[PDB]
Amino acid sequence: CAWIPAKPLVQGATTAQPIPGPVPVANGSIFQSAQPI
Amino acid sequence: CAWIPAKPLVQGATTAQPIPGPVPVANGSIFQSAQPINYGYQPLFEDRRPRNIGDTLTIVLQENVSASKSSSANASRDGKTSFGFDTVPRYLQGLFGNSRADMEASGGNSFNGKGGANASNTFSGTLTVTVDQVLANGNLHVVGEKQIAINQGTEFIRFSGVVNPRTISGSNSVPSTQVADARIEYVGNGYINEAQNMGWLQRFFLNLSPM
Amino acid sequence: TEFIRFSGVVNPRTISGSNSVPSTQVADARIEYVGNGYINEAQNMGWLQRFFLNLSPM
Amino acid sequence: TEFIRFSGVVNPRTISGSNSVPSTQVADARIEYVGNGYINEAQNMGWLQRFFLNLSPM
Amino acid sequence: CAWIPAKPLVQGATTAQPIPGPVPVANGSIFQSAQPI
Repeated sequence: CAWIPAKPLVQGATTAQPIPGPVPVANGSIFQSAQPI
Repeated sequence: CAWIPAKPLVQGATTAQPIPGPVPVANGSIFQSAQPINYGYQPLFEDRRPRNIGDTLTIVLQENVSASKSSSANASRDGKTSFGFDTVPRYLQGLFGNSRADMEASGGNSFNGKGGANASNTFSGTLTVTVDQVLANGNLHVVGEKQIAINQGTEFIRFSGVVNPRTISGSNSVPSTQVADARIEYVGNGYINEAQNMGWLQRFFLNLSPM
Repeated sequence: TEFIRFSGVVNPRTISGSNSVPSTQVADARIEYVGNGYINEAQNMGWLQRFFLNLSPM
Repeated sequence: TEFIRFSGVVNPRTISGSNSVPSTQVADARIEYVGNGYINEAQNMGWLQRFFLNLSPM
Repeated sequence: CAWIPAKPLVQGATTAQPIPGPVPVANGSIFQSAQPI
């Protein structure tokens, strides 16, 4: 009865790969902000 | 049964060979930096919070729920009646003589019902989760899993929810009661878990037996 | 279900600063405290007992 | 499942600074506290007992 | 008897997706207020 396939409570992926960030613009500044929310 | 090939919990290689470093450029400087990984604007006095997808956040699981209810009702009613003309006078022996009115009756009714229920649950632990979605209002959807294999089994602690960034403390930690859609799971496998499942026949009699 | 009913005549000068008046300052005080359900039905004498209470010689 | 229902008429000047008023300051107070499920079904008299409570002589 | 389908007490959805906010107007101000209630 413990061998019956079951759906977990937290479905899906339990990890997220950090997304690489945008390439800085060529404006002469060190501060570069990604697409602001 | 212990000779059956099995896949470990931490699959893959458990070691990494340091990669040799780039050959320094011939610019007349001692400081030489390998291909730099840029991470974007990082604040200096703002607390270390998860901001993007992939950032990690510590959840202090502390759940303590205890609900209860109880009720009762009762009723009772007792009655006795009696009349005895032990010595009937002669002028009244036609109305009360020969026990024509002598009576004795009794009655009783009782009822006592009661009921109640109670539920409780507790959880205490610490789990690091990862932000896998940033919502329109800035709230972070977080998911996480910890797997521990001790001796003869495997335990999985999974967590999921929505965390408001302003609830995260200075140590990048938030109690589990501040997560909106908290999904907390603590399961295991192996014969230790198989020993806590009711037998199919017992689990059928629990549902289909009359009493 | 329990019903608490009240009726009467209140003189305004007896009402305190908290808009309250004791029930002994109401002229035609009609106070009722009744209930229904089997709890109330258990406190009514049986018809035969209630008849013997009135018609039995002693 | 338990249901707690309330109804009545509240005078605004009785409401405290914390937006709260005791239930004894509500004019037509209708307070109900009921439940369902087998816990409630266990507190109802059996139909035959509820009939003998009303129709038995004593 | 526990397998009988039942309607929960809190029916409906138990979550709300934050709605994306209006696009700021081009008036030269940083303060932008959505349709005020």
